[PDB]
Amino acid sequence: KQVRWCAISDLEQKKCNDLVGSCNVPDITLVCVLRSSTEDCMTAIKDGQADAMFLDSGEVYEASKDPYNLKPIIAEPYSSNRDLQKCLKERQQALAKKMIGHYIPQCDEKGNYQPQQCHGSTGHCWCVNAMGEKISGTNTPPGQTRATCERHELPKCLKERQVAFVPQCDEKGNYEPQQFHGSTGYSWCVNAIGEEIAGTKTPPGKIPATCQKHDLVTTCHYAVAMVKKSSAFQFNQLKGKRSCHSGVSKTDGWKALVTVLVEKKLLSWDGPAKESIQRAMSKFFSVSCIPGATQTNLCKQCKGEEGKNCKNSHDEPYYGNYGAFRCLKEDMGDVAFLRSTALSDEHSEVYELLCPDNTRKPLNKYKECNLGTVPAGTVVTRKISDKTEDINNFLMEAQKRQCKLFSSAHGKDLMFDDSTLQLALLSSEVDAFLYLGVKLFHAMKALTGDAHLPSKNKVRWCTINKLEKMKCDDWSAVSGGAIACTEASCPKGCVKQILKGEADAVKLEVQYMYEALMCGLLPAVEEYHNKDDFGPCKTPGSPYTDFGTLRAVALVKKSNKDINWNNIKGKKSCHTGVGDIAGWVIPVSLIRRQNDNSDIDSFFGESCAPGSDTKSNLCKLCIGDPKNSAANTKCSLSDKEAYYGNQGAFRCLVEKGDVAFVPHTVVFENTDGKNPAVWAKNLKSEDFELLCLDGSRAPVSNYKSCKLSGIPPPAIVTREESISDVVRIVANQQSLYGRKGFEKDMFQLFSSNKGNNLLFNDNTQCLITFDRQPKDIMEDYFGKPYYTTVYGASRSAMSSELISACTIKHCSNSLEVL
Ligand SMILES: NC1=N[C@@]23[C@@H](N1)[C@H](COC(=O)NCCCCCCNC(=O)c1ccc(C(=O)O)c(-c4c5ccc(=O)cc-5oc5cc(O)ccc45)c1)N=C(N)N2CCC3(O)O
Repeated sequence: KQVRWCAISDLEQKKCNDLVGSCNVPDITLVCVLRSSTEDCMTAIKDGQADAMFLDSGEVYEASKDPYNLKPIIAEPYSSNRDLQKCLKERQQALAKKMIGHYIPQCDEKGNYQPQQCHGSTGHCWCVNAMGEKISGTNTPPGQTRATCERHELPKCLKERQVAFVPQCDEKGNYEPQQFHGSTGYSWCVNAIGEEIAGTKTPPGKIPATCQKHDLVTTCHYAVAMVKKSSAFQFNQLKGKRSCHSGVSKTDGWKALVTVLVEKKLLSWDGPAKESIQRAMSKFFSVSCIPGATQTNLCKQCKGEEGKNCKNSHDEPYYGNYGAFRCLKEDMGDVAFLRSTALSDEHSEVYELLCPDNTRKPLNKYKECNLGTVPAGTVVTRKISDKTEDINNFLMEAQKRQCKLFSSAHGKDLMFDDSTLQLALLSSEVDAFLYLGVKLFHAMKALTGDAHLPSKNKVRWCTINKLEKMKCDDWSAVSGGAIACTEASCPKGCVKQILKGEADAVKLEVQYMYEALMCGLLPAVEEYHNKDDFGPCKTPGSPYTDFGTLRAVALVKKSNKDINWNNIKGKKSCHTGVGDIAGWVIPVSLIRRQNDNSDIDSFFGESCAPGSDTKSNLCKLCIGDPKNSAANTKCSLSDKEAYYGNQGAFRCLVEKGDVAFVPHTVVFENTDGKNPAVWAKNLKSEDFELLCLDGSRAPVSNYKSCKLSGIPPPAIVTREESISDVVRIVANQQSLYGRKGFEKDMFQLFSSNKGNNLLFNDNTQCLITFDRQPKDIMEDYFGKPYYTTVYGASRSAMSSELISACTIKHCSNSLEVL
């Protein structure tokens, strides 16, 4: 009902009051809370005095910690080579605007961009590629011969696959990060456009380099140092010069400059714990104006009146990018540190750029003459996110109603960056770490002084609940300084903690490994489940035969001799539940491979898969809880469904089903003599068979050959630099706390009075070290069957916020490179 925006200056207050007066959003009233600086506004948000503000990207990290605890919620989206169905989305966005006579993009029936795009209000037309980028020069006004538009959509990867080393592309035609040459055994990493990254080519038999994912994005901004052409100094002569800065906490005014200076060995500085950055900067420059600074000389060149001087606020006339430009223009500094948004061609006669290679270049060369790329600022609120919905609704309705959000007659860059075109809602999972990305988050953490000093003799294990926390505390009290404990809420949280340097290693099931392998984490050890061969556990190096890995199989009855793999369409099937690997991952992936229609909702007849749509075919004949008529527990992803789990799917097969997609074990767990006493009392394993991929049948004991696929073992993973430091300690803690260890009467690693299946699965025999083979990490872990079946041997099969945070953003002037 109400949204309070915090303004840091008088001009922002005027713009916010103008928006309150002019922008009319139904059921939401805007309120303008005035503060004197950016930090005061962050504090007012922390105290519940305000609701949301806009922060520079560099200010995000310090915003996620005491005494602020804020999180980014609303950010400007960028265009990339990963945007699928961009035309339909942009047309829907344009049609949602309460305005007449604007450009609504035109798509075809399939949903792609029509090669010719016209602006109906003006009559102008132009040509456009697959991503909607205007072909240069094709803009024609009405009454003039139109430019004939061609069809430019064939990506570079598929075009290089033709006329042919054969590159590997994904399902969308993008370059896979890892390229493997078939003629000569070589592996390397490539750019988002296919350019080979240096230092990644590896001969055969050698472990390939881990390739990182790349996304090609456009409309990037940079941190630049502007100077006047009348001056003559270069970059390595900034010592003792007068400097103008946009702000002490902004990337384009401080952080990028600090990074470049410390890498070029120009700034005499010890460390964040030994000396503050501001002291080294005060000793570096002579007199400067750096808004928000705490050293007097770094505030001498500012023009703010008494009580307004050197504040992170437009009350200081030298604050911001345009403030730093005015600082340079009025001859109070020799170099301004700002963002490429403040550049213009009207300044290309008096001003130029100061590049870190000790040369000067004109402004238009800012892509080759900068201090680094600057990510877009974001609208942040309290981490508890008690107002995110109202703020989002207000901003979205203000954008749809064409309110003056990103411009003002009172000034520039007020409330938001003027360069902003559109604000979108971020996923609730996005914190400062997910917003900045792994590398940039670690850079901010090291710059602020929170960089963890790694210890090569202590492993920080990450837990997912209080029971695992208790077991880990036992292990830490009994380990003698070798094991410490961190707490998280889920395995993905532990992966995030490891990527942030807050933890060291954690155990993950297979369904969590993909993202973990996408972010550069390597499997340190793996659980061994062979309960009949202790050989590999008693002495390392013993060649293991079976790792105890489960094998997904399609179990049928000997009675029905008409169910083969090539006629499972329309048959009644049973699943353990939506999400399970052997129950609803291997079979659905296989079916989606062979049947190009790709519709499991209509593939089977009346299948029973707990967790699907209660009205769909995947939820029929599921008897949910026999003696509970006061509730409707059909298709429940819990034990309230009698056909849930391995035993539940086996009962579904026994009672009403034809085939069950289950691990190979349940057949022996509910037949023979080892069986329950309800529906499997006189059942035998010799009355069932397994369906093989070639369309034949096999006995149940033939699961090592007649199987759908194999499941990789749960992997205990860590970072690369910690690999050699983890495994050792594991061994050191296994021979003491394993199943046949020296101190197994003090703590058993694979059992606990605190709970079942804590830290590791309680049926684990031991932890075998990962033998790194010279092939792809994804392949080496999953197995080429599993890889090619589930993820199609592609790094683009899944997309999440964590994967985006582990992706390099390759800037480019356009996506026209195809
Ligand atoms: N670094 C590393 N990696 C392994 C390994 N150590 C351990 C697991 O080792 C064990 O536990 N012992 C069992 C194997 C010991 C060797 C016995 C001879 N077997 C193979 O050499 C073999 C290995 C992997 C695969 C695979 O599936 O890719 C296949 C295999 C095929 C290869 C090409 C092809 O067209 C078809 C294939 O078809 C299959 C069909 C099947 O039906 C069943 C298996 C295959 C064959 N843990 C991991 N997480 N790893 C990750 C990947 C990995 O497996 O290499």
